[PDB]
Amino acid sequence: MQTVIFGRSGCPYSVRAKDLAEKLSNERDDFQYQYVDIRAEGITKEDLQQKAGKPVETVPQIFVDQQHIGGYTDFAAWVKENLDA
Ligand SMILES: *SC[C@H](NC(=O)CC[C@H](N)C(=O)O)C(=O)NCC(=O)O
Repeated sequence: MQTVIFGRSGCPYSVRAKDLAEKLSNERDDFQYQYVDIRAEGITKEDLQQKAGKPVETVPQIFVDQQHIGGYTDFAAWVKENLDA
């Protein structure tokens, strides 16, 4: 698998998502994640929701295998229905 982190909240609560992906990339030994800056690549909150395929307005966004998940709790959920059950 491969995870991507798009942009930043800064809010500790949401940041749990990034921490989670990273920690998971210690717990599991296949899937790398990568973090990506909207400030480097130049992507809007609009773009994000466009590409994501829905009006996501919470941040961060994390994609897994090029698929938009959503925020922290989405990412927990996705790792559930895919891996943890
Ligand atoms: S301030 C951080 C907020 N995002 C998240 O925490 C990620 C998803 C969480 N499930 C949450 O939203 O509950 C955020 O982006 N807030 C924007 C704002 O409306 O405050």
